Amino acid sequence: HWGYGKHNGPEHWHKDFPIAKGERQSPVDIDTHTAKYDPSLKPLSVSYDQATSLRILNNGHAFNVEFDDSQDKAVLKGGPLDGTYRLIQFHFHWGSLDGQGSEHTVDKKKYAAELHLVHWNTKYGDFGKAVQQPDGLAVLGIFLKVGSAKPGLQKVVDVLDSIKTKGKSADFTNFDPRGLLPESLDYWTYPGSLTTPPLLECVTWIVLKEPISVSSEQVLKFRKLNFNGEGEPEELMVDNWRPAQPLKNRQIKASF
Ligand SMILES: C[C@H]1Cc2ccccc2N1NC(=O)c1ccc(Cl)c(S(N)(=O)=O)c1
Ligand SMILES: [Hg+2]
Ligand SMILES: [Zn+2]
Repeated sequence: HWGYGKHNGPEHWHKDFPIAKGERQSPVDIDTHTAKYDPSLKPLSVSYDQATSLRILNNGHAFNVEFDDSQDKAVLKGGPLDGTYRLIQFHFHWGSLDGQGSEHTVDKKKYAAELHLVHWNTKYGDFGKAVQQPDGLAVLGIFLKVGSAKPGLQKVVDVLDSIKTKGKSADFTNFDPRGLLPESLDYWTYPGSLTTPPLLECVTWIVLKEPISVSSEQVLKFRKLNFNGEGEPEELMVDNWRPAQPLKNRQIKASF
């Protein structure tokens, strides 16, 4: 099944998942000079005060912090979005080297990594029904750069030990995702897709302009994770990122 290697990577996904070549695929290059400041766009509202994390899983491509999403607690609304969207999970995409890893790029610039907080549209009942809808998901993309430690990431950094290999999960309660946000909520927005298979075209993307900084030691630990399961030849979880895809007529809008 799919991966990020020479024989199962992004260039191979289209065969099992035809939509890999579809009309609204992610990620894309954000051409900052072509993106249009949109005044019809209400301010963003990120409300993570009640967010209830349950666990962190190595899924064989990334690790997911998962959230209790059967009540309205950690919610995204405002900006490009109509109604409310509930936080289901967060995860990252990173490189082997500081010079790559982000999925979205900004005037062709690849950041060291990118965080996705994944939210689903409440009017659709649950995650599984939302991903059948064109406005089913909202993902908040946040860029990572290597510099100072991000304090609010360190609790994730240290549990990674427990979930080195594919399949492993660990209890991960009381994590506050607010720690992971930059100061400014300025963003770009476009209609797009999951960046992994099934690659469903159900996402409103909201990519924040201001990266967070993480430390070199922080990113390094990310890179100690494994693509293989326990007992297998060791493939190191690096370069788990899809490259930029064709914009295709679509317009990216700036919130600023
Ligand atoms: C392990 C698989 C299986 C699965 C099931 C439900 C939700 C996410 C999810 N997975 N992982 C993802 O990384 C994922 C899910 C949704 C999205 Cl919107 C994205 S992403 N990369 O467009 O932000 C990733
Ligand atoms: Hg969809
Ligand atoms: Zn992602």
